[PDB]
Amino acid sequence: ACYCRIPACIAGERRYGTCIYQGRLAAFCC
Repeated sequence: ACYCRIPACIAGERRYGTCIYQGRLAAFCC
């Protein structure tokens, strides 16, 4: 699965983009 994360992706994931969710910017991580 992919995840919209704050503050960053976690080890074993890569950042592939950005989410906009709940008025906040999140890393798109898979």
